[PDB]
Amino acid sequence: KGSVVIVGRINLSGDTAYAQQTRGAAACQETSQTGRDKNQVEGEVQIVSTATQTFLATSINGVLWTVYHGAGTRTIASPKGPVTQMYTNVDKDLVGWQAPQGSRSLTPCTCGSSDLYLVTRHADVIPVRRRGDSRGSLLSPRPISYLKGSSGGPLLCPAGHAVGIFRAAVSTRGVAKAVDFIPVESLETTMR
Ligand SMILES: C=C[C@@H]1C[C@]1(NC(=O)[C@@H]1C[C@@H](Oc2ncc(OC)c3ccc(Cl)cc23)CN1C(=O)[C@@H](NC(=O)OC(C)(C)C)C(C)(C)C)C(=O)NS(=O)(=O)C1CC1
Ligand SMILES: [Cl-]
Ligand SMILES: [Zn+2]
Repeated sequence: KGSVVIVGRINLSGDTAYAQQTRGAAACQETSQTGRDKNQVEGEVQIVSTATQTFLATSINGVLWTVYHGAGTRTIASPKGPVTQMYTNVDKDLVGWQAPQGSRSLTPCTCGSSDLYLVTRHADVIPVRRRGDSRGSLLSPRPISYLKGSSGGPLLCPAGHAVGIFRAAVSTRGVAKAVDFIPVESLETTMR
């Protein structure tokens, strides 16, 4: 069992969101096994990988957060070797490590906005209407396949603050009409 490896990143700053791949699937074996990753981290959102699966991780308040169902209890690879998890909550599906040096963190939202935006692993930014503490509705339904690999990514408010971490798709016969997320307030409670 190896470390989670950063294989890309998503930029949310400036005027244009974009994805950049920094490491190929072939291969992350050495980095996985050793937990030593030479690459200097950038950006707010990391594209991360285990042996055969990819997902996202988001820096908020100096902690790099992701989903347990992706990371498990794994360390994350870094230039100084494997980094042990700071936070682990299986009930919430939540993992956090100390944010990598050179990372930019998002600020938790206190706007109270109903209009949210989900950032996918391809750096698509899709509108979500908030509908409860941990739920939002997609304005356009999407096959679940479209959202697979985007867990751990941010839901943002219009000003680009973090509102939550994408956890699960609300699936009706293989089609997502809504998304379930870990709200930033819940991240705060975990940090208590
Ligand atoms: C389609 C894209 C969705 C965003 C995505 N997440 C999913 O697949 C999640 C995983 C799983 O949920 C949970 N696991 C473990 C938990 O704890 C450890 C949970 C604790 C609390 C809650 Cl809430 C959920 C938990 C089931 N699930 C669904 O989304 C499921 N939906 C779901 O369960 O919906 C309800 C929550 C509303 C029931 C289903 C599979 C049916 C869509 C993804 O992309 N993953 S991934 O590919 O990146 C993978 C990391 C590599
Ligand atoms: Cl890397
Ligand atoms: Zn806000």
